[PDB]
Amino acid sequence: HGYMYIPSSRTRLGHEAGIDSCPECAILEPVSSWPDLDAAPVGRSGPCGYNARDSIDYNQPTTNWGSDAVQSYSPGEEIEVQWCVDHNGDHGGMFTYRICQDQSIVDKFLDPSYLPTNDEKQAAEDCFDAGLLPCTDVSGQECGYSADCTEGEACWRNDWFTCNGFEASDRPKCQGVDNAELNSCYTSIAGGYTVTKKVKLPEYTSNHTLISFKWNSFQTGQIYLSCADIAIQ
Ligand SMILES: *[C@@H]1O[C@H](CO)[C@@H](O)[C@H](O)[C@H]1NC(C)=O
Ligand SMILES: [Cl-]
Ligand SMILES: [Zn+2]
Ligand SMILES: [Zn+2]
Ligand SMILES: [Zn+2]
Ligand SMILES: [Zn+2]
Ligand SMILES: [Zn+2]
Ligand SMILES: [Zn+2]
Ligand SMILES: [Zn+2]
Ligand SMILES: [Zn+2]
Ligand SMILES: [Zn+2]
Ligand SMILES: [Zn+2]
Ligand SMILES: [Zn+2]
Ligand SMILES: [Zn+2]
Repeated sequence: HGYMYIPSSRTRLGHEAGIDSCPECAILEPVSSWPDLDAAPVGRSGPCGYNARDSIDYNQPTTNWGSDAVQSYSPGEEIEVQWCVDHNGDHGGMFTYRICQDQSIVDKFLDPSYLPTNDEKQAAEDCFDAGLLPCTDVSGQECGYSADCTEGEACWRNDWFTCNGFEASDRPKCQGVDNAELNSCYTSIAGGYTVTKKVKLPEYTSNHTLISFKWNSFQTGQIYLSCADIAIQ
């Protein structure tokens, strides 16, 4: 149970605008989330997520999200990205942020009068996967491997970020990465914990594009997707 928090995702704005009772509830399931991180089709969730609870498709803008960039950054700029995991839904696993560098695909997700098809959502996923923002692109950022994976397996990569293991120190799972206080960010079910990293933005410019957050659960056959509207100029 989780969603992207910084920069403010469509999921965050959705909650803050009164529309989304459970921002953390945008789940893709059932899927094989593990150990092949990119195998599972995104179906209806797409790169921005679909919230079954409130029946919100975030892949399309409304009056409350997706109208314009929430934040503007510079090409190649190193930025803070944060997601929020629920106290009762810390599934461990691995997460990544991506930018699709094909504007004609992303445009289909910036029009309030158009809902992208399942075909377009998958095309975008594929584009986003080409535009993954590796942990290791930020100099000085320590990029560990998953305690729930072994060398050679499809999950054994450190372009993606990893949560801590379950049986780990006294900093387990995704909460353990920041080891922040409860309610360091908002979730509706049991209160939230921040999970904070850095990414380096591409030398790719847009007045309006997306960062798509993807969390592949270890504990569960579930994926969590959010997107944030940004500019790189
Ligand atoms: C954004 O839009 C304005 C007006 O068209 C333009 O001057 C600016 O240079 C654009 N930057 C982009 C597309 O990155
Ligand atoms: Cl993926
Ligand atoms: Zn969950
Ligand atoms: Zn609130
Ligand atoms: Zn993918
Ligand atoms: Zn794969
Ligand atoms: Zn726009
Ligand atoms: Zn800046
Ligand atoms: Zn600039
Ligand atoms: Zn365009
Ligand atoms: Zn088609
Ligand atoms: Zn494909
Ligand atoms: Zn190191
Ligand atoms: Zn395994």
